[PDB]
Amino acid sequence: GLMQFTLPVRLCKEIELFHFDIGPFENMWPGIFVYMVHRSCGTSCFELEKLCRFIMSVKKNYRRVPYHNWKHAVTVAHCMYAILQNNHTLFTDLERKGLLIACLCHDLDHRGFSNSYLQKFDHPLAALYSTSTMEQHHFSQTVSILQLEGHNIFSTLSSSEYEQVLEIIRKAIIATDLALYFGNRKQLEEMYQTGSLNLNNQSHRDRVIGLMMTACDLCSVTKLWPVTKLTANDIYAEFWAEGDEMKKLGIQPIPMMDRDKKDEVPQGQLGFYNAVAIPCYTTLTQILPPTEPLLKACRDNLSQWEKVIRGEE
Ligand SMILES: Cc1nc(C)c2nc(CCc3nc(N4CCCC4)nn3C)nn2c1C
Ligand SMILES: [Mg+2]
Ligand SMILES: [Zn+2]
Repeated sequence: GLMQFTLPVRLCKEIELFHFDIGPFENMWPGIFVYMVHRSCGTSCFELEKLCRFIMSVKKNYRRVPYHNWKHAVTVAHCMYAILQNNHTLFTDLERKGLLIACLCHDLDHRGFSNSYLQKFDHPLAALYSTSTMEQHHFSQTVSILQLEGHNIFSTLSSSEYEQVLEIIRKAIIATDLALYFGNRKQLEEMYQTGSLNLNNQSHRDRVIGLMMTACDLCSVTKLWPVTKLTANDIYAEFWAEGDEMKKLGIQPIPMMDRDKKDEVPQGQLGFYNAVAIPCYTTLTQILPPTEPLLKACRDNLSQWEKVIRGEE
């Protein structure tokens, strides 16, 4: 009741910034997440006992893969926390509750392989879910954990509030399928520019929350250069293992996944920053101006990748 989570001073101040790194001490990540729910939502949003039991079951259903792991989950939630705290008055009580949970849960039981590899391997999940294969699985794992005894953090919601929060989480998690991002951003670009964009239109909120989910998901490109660069090593460690597996099925992987194109990594980052990251944070900054520090940070890491190509590192 009268129990606030607090953080040491450097974390208490830096967690409020977009570029915060949750650090290498795993055992502090649950408390960092609770701290963020408390300040973003309130000490009354969730019963502490249920929340803690929920957090630990979520942690236990993330696997020890190089990138799509528990650290990524808390990282993506911290970015959402930053967006929600800098746009306080734009979001409902249900959205605040639902979106940090969605971020923690958005990659549950990831195996380090893309939807494409699941479809080429012919994995059972690819028969159950023809599109956004892993993302329907992640939402499925979230509902499972919510239904374990002592884990219903939403137990105090009405029947219809419950259904609205699970529907926010489902759409938030689906939107993390980057195949969906391009069209979603295009539509938001056009609606913003013709001034049709309308935050009372629920289908418009849906798209804006979807672009926030892509922004939070890609936030490794918005960190200090040493964090960005070392995270890229984890990202490629998965993609190259996927490349190896593709070759094992008798298939040339795409260049992104072929460890024989290690030398081309700087140029692949440029493409990625130009085709995905920069457009993502641009459109987000237009729609929510106080998210601009993500665009500024993204542009700085693009310069760092340009510097790498030029031999300046
Ligand atoms: C946060 C984040 N999230 C995602 C999903 C992601 N994907 C990537 C790979 C980009 C990439 N590399 C290459 N190649 C490398 C050498 C040969 C081709 N092509 N492309 C497109 N970085 N990345 C980051 C940093
Ligand atoms: Mg994912
Ligand atoms: Zn993710």
